[PDB]
Amino acid sequence: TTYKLILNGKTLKGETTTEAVDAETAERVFKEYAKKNGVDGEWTYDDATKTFTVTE
Repeated sequence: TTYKLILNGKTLKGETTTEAVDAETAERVFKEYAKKNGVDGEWTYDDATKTFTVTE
């Protein structure tokens, strides 16, 4: 399933997607990506849109 990650902030702004079996797996990938790019913020997940939104 395709999951999306919306990054909103002063550190990095953008959107990336990942293919995973579930949201748990997708979240793992996205957390690794956010950390690698120096992003922290508050995370929200919306199941209806399979989207994670991170505010820095």
